[PDB]
Amino acid sequence: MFENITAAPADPILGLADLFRADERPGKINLGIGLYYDETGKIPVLTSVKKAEQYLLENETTKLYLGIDGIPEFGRCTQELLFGKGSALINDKRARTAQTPGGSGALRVAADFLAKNTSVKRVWVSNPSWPNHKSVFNSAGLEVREYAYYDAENHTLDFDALINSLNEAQAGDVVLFHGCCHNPTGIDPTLEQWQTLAQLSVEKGWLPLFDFAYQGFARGLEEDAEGLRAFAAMHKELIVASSYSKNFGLYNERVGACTLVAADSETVDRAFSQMKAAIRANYSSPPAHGASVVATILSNDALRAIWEQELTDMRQRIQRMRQLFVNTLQEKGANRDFSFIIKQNGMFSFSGLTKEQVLRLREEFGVYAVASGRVNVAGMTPDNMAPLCEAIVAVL
Amino acid sequence: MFENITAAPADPILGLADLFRADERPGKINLGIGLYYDETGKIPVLTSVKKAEQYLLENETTKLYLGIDGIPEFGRCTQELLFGKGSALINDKRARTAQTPGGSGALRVAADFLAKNTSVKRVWVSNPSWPNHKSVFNSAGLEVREYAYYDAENHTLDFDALINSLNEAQAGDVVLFHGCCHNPTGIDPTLEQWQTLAQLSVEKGWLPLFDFAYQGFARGLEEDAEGLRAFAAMHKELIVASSYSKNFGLYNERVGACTLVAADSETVDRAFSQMKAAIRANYSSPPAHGASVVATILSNDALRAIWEQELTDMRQRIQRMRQLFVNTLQEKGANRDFSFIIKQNGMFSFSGLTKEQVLRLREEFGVYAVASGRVNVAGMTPDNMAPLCEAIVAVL
Ligand SMILES: *Cc1c(COP(=O)(O)O)cnc(C)c1O
Ligand SMILES: *Cc1c(COP(=O)(O)O)cnc(C)c1O
Ligand SMILES: O=C(O)CCc1ccccc1
Ligand SMILES: O=C(O)CCc1ccccc1
Repeated sequence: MFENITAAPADPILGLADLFRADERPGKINLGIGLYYDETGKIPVLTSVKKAEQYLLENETTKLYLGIDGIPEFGRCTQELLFGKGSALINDKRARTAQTPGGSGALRVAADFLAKNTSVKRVWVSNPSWPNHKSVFNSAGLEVREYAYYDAENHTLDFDALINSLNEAQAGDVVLFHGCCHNPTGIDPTLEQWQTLAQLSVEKGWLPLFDFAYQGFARGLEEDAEGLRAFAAMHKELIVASSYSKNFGLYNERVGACTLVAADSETVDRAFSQMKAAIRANYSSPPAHGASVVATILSNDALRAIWEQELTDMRQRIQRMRQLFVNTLQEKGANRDFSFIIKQNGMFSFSGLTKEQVLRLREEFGVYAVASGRVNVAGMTPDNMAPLCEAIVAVL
Repeated sequence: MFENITAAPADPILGLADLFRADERPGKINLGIGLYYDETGKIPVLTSVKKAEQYLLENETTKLYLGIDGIPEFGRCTQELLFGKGSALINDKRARTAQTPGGSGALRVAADFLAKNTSVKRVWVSNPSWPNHKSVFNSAGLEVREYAYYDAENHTLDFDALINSLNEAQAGDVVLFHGCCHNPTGIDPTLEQWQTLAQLSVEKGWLPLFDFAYQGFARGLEEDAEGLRAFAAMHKELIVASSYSKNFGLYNERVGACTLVAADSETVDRAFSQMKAAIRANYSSPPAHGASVVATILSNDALRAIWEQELTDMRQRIQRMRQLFVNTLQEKGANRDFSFIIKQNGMFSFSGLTKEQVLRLREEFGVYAVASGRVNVAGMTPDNMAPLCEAIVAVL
C-alpha cells in the first residue's frame, strides 16, 4: 500500500532545525526559526510562567477533559487582549473563542470551518508570505493566491501595488492579514493605511482573517492591536487566529486561539457550533497546560505585571541587537547599506541575501538563515555578532 | 458570510458533560463520558504524574518547539509498550511514530495521510461504533461502512456475522479494530479469533488500523497487546493510533501517538515523510507537557513501578464496581438478568437500556448515561450504587 508513496519535501523552517542539530561544527549560529534567545545564548522559560507552573502543580486536582473550546477564562482574556477593555464586540457578545493547539492549529480550524460551511474558494496571502499559510489552506481544499506587498528595491510597503493586486479579489473571497510584525518582512501598515484597507474591504466584500502571532513585539500590547481593532469597528464578521507561543515563550505547549465574529449573538452562536464540529473531527479538545498558564497569569495582577515587564525586556533586547547588527556590518566592511533593517519590526530581518548566499553562509560558515534571506535578530548576541557579521560580509 | 449557517448537533459524548454541568439537581450522577473516578468520586491526578510534573518544574530550562514528530523518547517507549521489548519491528527499524494531540489527533493524522497518499477510499468500522470514528474519517473525505459485531440477544461477539459482513471489504480497504476494551461493547475477540482475523486480512488484502486507547484496563499491559501483536507478525503494513489519556489519567494534556509500519526501513521512511507533511498542515508540532510526563515515567524504573501499580488499582476497582452493580440491580428489583455485564472489559457496560430509558433516567432521576445505553462503571461508587440502581429499576 505504501510501496508507491513519494518522499515529501521538508518544512523549510522547522526542517532547518534538524539540519542545525546535525552539524558537528563548533561555532554554528542559528538565525533560523523564530525563537527568542537571551544574552547568554539561551531560550529560557519566562519567570512568570515558572511561577504559574508552580501554582498549577500545587493546586490542580484533576486532568478532566476540557470542553471542545477549552478554558472559558482563557477565552475572556484573549478577547480583551484582542479587542480592548470594554469593546462592544465583547459587550454585544458578538465574539466566540476556541482555545487551539497553537495559532497553527487555529489556522487549520478556520480553514476547515470555512471550507465546509461557507462558499469560500480562495484565500489571498501576501507576497512574500509565511510558508505554512499555503499548506494549511490547500489542505482544506482552498485556493491560495497572492497579493503584492513588499517593495524590494525600496524596502517598503508598496501600498497601491498592494491595493491594485487586491482589486482582483472577489466579494466573498478571504483576505489574510498579519496583525503586526509582518513575517517575514517586518514591514507593517500605518494606522492610516489600516483604516484604508478596512474601509475598502467592507466595500469590496472580503472576509478578513488575521494571523496575530506577535502581539507586543512591535510597540506594545494595546498598540499592536490597532489595525485589527480598526477592522473590527467596520466589520460584521471576521476571524482571528492568535498565538501565545512568542509573547509567553510557550512554543512547545501550543497555546493559541481562534476567534470568530459575526453581526450578532444569535449568529455567532450558530456559526461557532460548526467550528466546534470541525474541532471534534480533528483533535477533539485542546491541551490544558500551556493555556492554564496563560489564563493564570492574565488573571493575577502580580503575575501579569511581571509578565509584561519580561515582554518589554524581550522587545528592547531585540531593538538593541538590530542597531548593533547594522553597526557592525558597517564596521566590518559590507558592500551594501543595511540601514533599512532598522525600520523593520518584530524578531526578524528580511536581509536581502540571495538563495545561494544563504546556502553558502551555511555550508561554509555554519550560520543558519531561511532561504528567503530571513534572519532571526532575536537569536543575535554580543558574543556571536562579530563572527556572524563576518560571515555575511564574506558572502556579499 | 455566516448568515445561513445551520447549527450543528453537539457531540453525543462531550455534549453530555455540558448538560451535566448545567443540571442543578443535588444528587446528579454522571455515568456518561469515560473518565476514571475513585472511591470518593473524584477524577484524580495520578501520583506518578504529580511526581513527574515536579521533576519537570525543576529541570526544564526551555519551551523550544519540539519536532513535527515529537519527543524521540516518547516514540521509542511507545513502540515497546506496543510491540514488546525486543520485537523485530523495532529491530528492523520498520516502524515510525509521531506524538500527536491525543488518540483523537492520531485518528485525524492517519485519515489525512491515507486520503492524500494512497488509493484508500473506504474505512470499515464496527457496529456499534464509537461515535467519533465517523466524523474523523468523513472529514478526510473517506467513506465509512459498518461491519457486524455484537450480538444483542446473547450479549456476545458474533464471529460469523463479523466474518460474513467483511466479505464485502475490497482489497485495499481499511479495516479498523479496537486493540482491547471495545468501546462501547466491552467485548473483545479471543486470541484465537484475533489470530484468525489476522489471517484473513492478509489473504483479503486489507490495511488494518488499530484504535488502542485502553492498554492495561482489560487484563494487563502485555496481555492487552496480544491481538495487535498477532497482527504485527503477519502484516507488512499497519497503522496504530494509541492514547495515554486513560492509562495515565492525562485526559486534558492530549497525549497519544500514531505509529506507521511498512515492509522496510526505506519504505516506512519515505511514507512517514508524508505523515509529517500532513501534520505540518494541521497543528505543526505536538504539545510537550503530557508527553514529557509519559516519557519521564516510562524511562524511570521507580516512577514506572508506582505507575503500573496505580493502573492495576484502577482496573481492580472497576472489576469490583462491576460485580457490585449486578448484585445490587438483582437484589434491588431488576426484571432482566444483567449478569452478561460481568463479561465485559474496560470502563463501561453496554447495559441493554433503551434510548427512552436513558432519556428518562436523566430527566427524572438525574442519572447520565450515553444514548446507546452505555454506562461508565468507573464512575460508580459504593455510595452512589444504591440510588443509581434504583433509578434503573424504576425505568425497566
Ligand atoms: C508563530 C506564528 C504563527 C503561530 O505559530 P504557533 O507556534 O503555531 O502558534 C502563525 N503565523 C505566523 C506568521 C507566525 O510567525
Ligand atoms: C479515549 C478513546 C480514544 C482517544 O481519546 P483521546 O483522549 O483523544 O486520546 C480513541 N478511541 C476510543 C475508542 C477511545 O475510547
Ligand atoms: O520561524 C517562524 O516563522 C515562527 C515559528 C514557526 C515556524 C514554522 C511553523 C510554525 C511556527
Ligand atoms: O467516553 C469515551 O468514549 C472516551 C472519551 C472521549 C469522548 C468523546 C470524544 C473523545 C474521547
